[PDB]
Amino acid sequence: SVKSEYAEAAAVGQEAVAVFNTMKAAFQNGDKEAVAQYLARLASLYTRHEELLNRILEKARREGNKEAVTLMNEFTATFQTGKSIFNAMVAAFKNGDDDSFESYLQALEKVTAKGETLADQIAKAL
Ligand SMILES: CCc1ccc(S(N)(=O)=O)cc1
Repeated sequence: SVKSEYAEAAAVGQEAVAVFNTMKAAFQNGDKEAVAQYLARLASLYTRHEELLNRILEKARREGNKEAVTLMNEFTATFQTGKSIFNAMVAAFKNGDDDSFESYLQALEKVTAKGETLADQIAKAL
């Protein structure tokens, strides 16, 4: 069902949360080789999560589930804010800018944390 597809998307989101926090620790410890590999893993995970979310929104649309479509539209916009900050973080890392990297890292945390309020409401609506 769309509901079980959302639970799979939720798990993939949780995987990125896990990899993010082991990356933040690696960044703080100065282990740039690790950070590079975690950033590649996160990019893949975010690409997969976006693809599961789009397929869930398209299916809720075909199903006429208006409340779910509203919530998923609001979520996909916030998800894009996260994506943009993530990509900026990656570029900060490429450029050797630890100041901006720290900034984007803290911002992505606040975007992702705020997002979970909606993420939890979508589960209950599908
Ligand atoms: C694209 C980054 C991202 C990943 C996950 C979320 S959330 N916590 O599911 O709203 C928000 C933003």
